[PDB]
Amino acid sequence: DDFRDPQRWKECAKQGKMPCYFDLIEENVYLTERKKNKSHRDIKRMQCECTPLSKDERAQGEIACGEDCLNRLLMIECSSRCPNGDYCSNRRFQRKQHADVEVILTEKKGWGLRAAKDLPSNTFVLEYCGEVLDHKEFKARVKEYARNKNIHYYFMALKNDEIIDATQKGNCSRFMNHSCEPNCETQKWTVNGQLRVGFFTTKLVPSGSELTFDYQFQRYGKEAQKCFCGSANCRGYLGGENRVSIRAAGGKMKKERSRKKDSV
DNA sequence: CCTTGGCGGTTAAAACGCGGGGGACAGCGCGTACGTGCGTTTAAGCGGTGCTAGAGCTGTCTACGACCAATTGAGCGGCCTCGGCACCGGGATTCTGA
Repeated sequence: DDFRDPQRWKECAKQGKMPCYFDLIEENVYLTERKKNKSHRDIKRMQCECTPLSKDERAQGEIACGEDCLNRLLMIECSSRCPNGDYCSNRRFQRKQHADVEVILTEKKGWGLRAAKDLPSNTFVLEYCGEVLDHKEFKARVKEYARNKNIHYYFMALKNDEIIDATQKGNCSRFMNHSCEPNCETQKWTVNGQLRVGFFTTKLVPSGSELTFDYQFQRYGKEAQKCFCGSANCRGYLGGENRVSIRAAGGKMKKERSRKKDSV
């Protein structure tokens, strides 16, 4: 049903059976990246405190860096300098250990995902990957794109000044829907000094059940949208009722201390 | 000189049982204090240029302490001396508990 092939095919827009109208994407890309960060001055290395054995697996064998590691509890994946080396299990964004996903049609609200097999809680599913914008381009491209009459906006605010677009290029995590009864959620992990957004499960999801995540509600123009799930209390509407501004939607830029002019 | 050791008697003391009240403990609903997040503002550090107070390094020389002889009286001790205080008793007053 997914069938990732590099040849472009005859499916217009819905991307349900032919995924090669747009392009896919690996770990995200940047535009104006400069060397002003906490990367390699104080977060050079954050090594866990573990005294392993690593010579007894498959018999009296505890998995390395489980839920007692200092980094997993604080949402940090280990580096290559781990005392376990190539047996540590924290590095899940680097070894690309994913979950079995599939994209078919469930409801007329749109496309989504349904679980293939059983999946336990606190299990990683997919990484949100896209194109990283910057301060000036967001408020221009959004008003340039609102006049194109599109339904889906693939914008996610990483920080108060960073918004990731998953429209031109997107992985399999772009189809996941919204519901007022969430069973998956989003977490902010720190890998190699850079912040990444991942998807974790919360319960024991049966084989053949929905996998959606809760939106932190937001609206951007004058119109409103509504959800079609209706689990038991569903808030009716994507984005709620309350209106917020262009800057509040994106997070309003950390103003370069120039001038006042930019606020006006 | 006084420490370790010994036998012996007195009775203050520690250990043992019991009743049952004191409080240590798990559990719950609730209110808001402190957090994650985030725009705007203050002023913390840089570096550059400049002045100079005050630390630092040469020279004097006499005020000050160490040392020495002779003198002798102040402080440590031995020995009686005697009264401030504990000990014991009869009694009135405080305080706790049901």
